[PDB]
Amino acid sequence: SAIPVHPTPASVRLFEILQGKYAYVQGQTIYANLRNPGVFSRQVFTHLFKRAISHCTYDDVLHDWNKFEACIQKRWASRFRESTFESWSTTMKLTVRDLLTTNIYRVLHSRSVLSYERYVDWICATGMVPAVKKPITQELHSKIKSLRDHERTIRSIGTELYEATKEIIESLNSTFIPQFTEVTIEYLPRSDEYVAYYCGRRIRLHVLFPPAIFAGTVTFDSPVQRLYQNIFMCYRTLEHAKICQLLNTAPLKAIVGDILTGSTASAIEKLFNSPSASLGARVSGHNESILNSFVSQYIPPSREMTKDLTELWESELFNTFKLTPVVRLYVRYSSDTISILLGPFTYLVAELSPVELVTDVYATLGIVEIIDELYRSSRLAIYIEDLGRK
Amino acid sequence: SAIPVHPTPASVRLFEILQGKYAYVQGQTIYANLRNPGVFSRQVFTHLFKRAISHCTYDDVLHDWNKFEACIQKRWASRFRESTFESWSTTMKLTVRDLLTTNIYRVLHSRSVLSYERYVDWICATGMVPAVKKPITQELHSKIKSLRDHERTIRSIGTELYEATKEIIESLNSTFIPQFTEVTIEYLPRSDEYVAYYCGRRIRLHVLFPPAIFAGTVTFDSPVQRLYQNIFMCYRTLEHAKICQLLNTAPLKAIVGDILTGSTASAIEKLFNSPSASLGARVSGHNESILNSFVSQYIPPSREMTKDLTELWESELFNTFKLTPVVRLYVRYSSDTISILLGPFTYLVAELSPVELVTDVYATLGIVEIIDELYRSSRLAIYIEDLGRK
Amino acid sequence: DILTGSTASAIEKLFNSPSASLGARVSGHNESILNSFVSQYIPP
Repeated sequence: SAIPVHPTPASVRLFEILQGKYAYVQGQTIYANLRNPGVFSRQVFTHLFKRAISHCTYDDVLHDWNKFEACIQKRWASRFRESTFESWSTTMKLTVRDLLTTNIYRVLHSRSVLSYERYVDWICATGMVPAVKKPITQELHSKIKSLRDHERTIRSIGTELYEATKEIIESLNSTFIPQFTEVTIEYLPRSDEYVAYYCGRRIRLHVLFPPAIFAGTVTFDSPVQRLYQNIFMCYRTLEHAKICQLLNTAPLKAIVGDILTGSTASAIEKLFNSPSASLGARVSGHNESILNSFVSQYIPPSREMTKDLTELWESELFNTFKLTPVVRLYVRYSSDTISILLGPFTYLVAELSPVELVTDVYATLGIVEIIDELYRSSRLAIYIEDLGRK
Repeated sequence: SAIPVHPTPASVRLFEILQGKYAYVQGQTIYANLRNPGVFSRQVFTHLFKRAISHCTYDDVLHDWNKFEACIQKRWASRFRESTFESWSTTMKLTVRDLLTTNIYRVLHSRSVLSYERYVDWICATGMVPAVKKPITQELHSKIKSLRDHERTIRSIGTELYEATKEIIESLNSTFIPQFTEVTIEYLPRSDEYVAYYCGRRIRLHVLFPPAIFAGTVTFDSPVQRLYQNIFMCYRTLEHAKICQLLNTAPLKAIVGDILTGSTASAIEKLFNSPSASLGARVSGHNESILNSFVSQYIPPSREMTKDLTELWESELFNTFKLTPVVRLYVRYSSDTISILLGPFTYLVAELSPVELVTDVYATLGIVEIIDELYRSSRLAIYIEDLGRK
Repeated sequence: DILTGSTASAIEKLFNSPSASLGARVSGHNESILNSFVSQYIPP
């Protein structure tokens, strides 16, 4: 009256292939390229930054420029203004850049419970994602006070940033994805749905590509499910090649009825006497007689299979996710893989309603130009140019 | 008096070939490139956006520019206007861009019942499409209220967007395409038509390429139906190659009448004694005698077949759908595949009467320039230029 | 069970099947063979 899905041997083997146990080949090492936390943290960095600079207005900047110019002029005529302005501008830019990033980094690289890497291992090789709601403890609640630790245009930004970082913490520390064991998924024929059990308790479960069930089996809609059949035809011949090599090693055959770095004169006297120096085969049912016999060596070709799997992996992962190589030197996210892999994670699993998705160009640049670009098209930037041209 | 079509073994095998069970080759991994949801969601994004900006008029923009310029001038002579205008313009552009996309994305990436991917699996390998009408529940009806949660030119856009997103939701959540099982298709000779049964009930069924029936069989008009004959001639020789390799493995033959990572000195002593070290063949009807005998090894060529299927797949899918590669690096939709695969889905299956089809250029660009282009040729854009040149 | 198998039972199964030899008989119950040959030809 209920058929099991996840704790099945086929599924666990499908999971172990991802760790690398059966036939690891030079093509599979692209999987660890869309698995880095990476891009995710490049998205958060953009929401906190933006928000902050969105607070300044046309009043405080005007008043502060008034005060600063007044002070410098009080210190000690068509060139004076143009000479003093280009210092104030750069000073403001660098003070903002020094204020924000050192606080953002601590929030990024600290400990968290929600792990992006345990999300991809569920999409590939299964198709569906379990989740668990967790209560926010006070041991992280006390960290908010530690997080709490003349120009007004800086005085506001601090508070808005303090408030923006408030919600993201309580959101990042409230969902837990049990990695591989102790989670059970099951199918119910009557009123057909899918259920999930975590240490004897019903929890959430999101389905993205329903596995077809033809009353005998289960088959997922997963990039690994398709390659499951070639990988084993390769791993079962790597194991036969070796059986063929360990039999064509005796120097002479018949039909009957301390070494790597050694002394090279004792090694030989040792090997010439071992029982690994001949081979004796007997074929007789105690009454039969042999009528002919032959000999030859055959060694299956095991070095071309592993040259095919490389292209197979590279193509099956370049198509299904739309990764674009640059020239091969560097492989990176493209505006399509962003959507497919971060839609159902930002808006569906995590309750990160205000966060957008990251632009395709902000996903492969360095930070030095990301800071510049974000500072360029922000409301603070366009007021200073208005101030410059009187 | 009625001949069955779908639950037939031939058909189910034709369906399983698409999942990858018989001979998966490097060419087949183009099929998963026209199967992504992808382009479909790039179409919706264009109808909601456009509609919204279509609402503004020549009145509100004029009055709001009046108010804004009045305020800024009240703050504190041929350069003043030209200096203040280029700030208002960009401010309006970015506020619109920040308003619309964050609401569109939530509607796009949320849950829905109508699945584009279960449409292609019906076109290819069968030719016809079943469908089921579903009632719109109230659990999504309550989500419309959650969806409900100074310049007038923003105040209108919000309402028109709220109304545009209204109909698309109730349209997207009202059609269900049963994937593979529990749907039965049948042919009636008298008054010849095609009928569909879903858990004991007649439903819709759309035919796009009628299968020819020559009174013995059924044959669909499907790209997989043609390749059905080569795929099996290949998969039935991959299985014979292996039978030939597992017989040419004994080191010596006659005619009668813990290993991969081991100790390399115990492995040998184990293998030299196993019954896998010889081969004994007997050919005698208890009274016959052998008159001659020979020996040789033949291993069928199984590495060139799978080099032919690759080109066969690539061509059979490049021609039948008109996909254009860019240089191979990237494969993408072309103005012809758009028509052939999204006509009968937007206007025939789904009742999406107002939606157009997507332009061939808006289907391979990123979002950063799509937003720009859509904002360029819209009625709002052409009023601001009119305002600029007095 | 052959393509993805145990490679130690597959062999013990194949070595005993009747697909391991070939026996040809050419005699009209009274004829005798005078010579014989062997070769493989695979059409292009």
